[PDB]
Amino acid sequence: MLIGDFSKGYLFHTVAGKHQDLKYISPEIMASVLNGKFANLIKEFVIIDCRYPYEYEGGHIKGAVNLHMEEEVEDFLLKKPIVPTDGKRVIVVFHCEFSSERGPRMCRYVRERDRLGNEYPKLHYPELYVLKGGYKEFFMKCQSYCEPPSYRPMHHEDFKE
Repeated sequence: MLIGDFSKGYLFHTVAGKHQDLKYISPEIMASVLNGKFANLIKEFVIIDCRYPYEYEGGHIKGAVNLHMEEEVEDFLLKKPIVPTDGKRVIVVFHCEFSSERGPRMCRYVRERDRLGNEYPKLHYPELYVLKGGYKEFFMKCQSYCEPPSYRPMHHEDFKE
């Protein structure tokens, strides 16, 4: 279908994901954008890494911004909008650990807040995607696009005994 403001269709190809109401992209598509594939069509490409700052610091997609809390997302994306829209696309990609729950949640959060502060169907961020597989998959497949080229996951409790 079309993007959030119904003015055009999605630029990237999408893969099926858990939440059928959202658009997912694979690490291959993600890597191609980073290779500059759509440089001429995109005004701003925002990659929102929702992981804990410590994970993010240990290795994140190059150019990604760490916005772990809804309040940070509010301040970052939603507080400073508009900019020279110029007819080119503004795209935001969201991901977390394995892009399950926090990623999709933040994505829906940005849309709702955007909707609220606008007259239907205008949006400052009419095109949003969730990176399928999160940073884990992307790292294993596209380590060279990560900064630093490392992966530092959080610890989990082995206590369940």
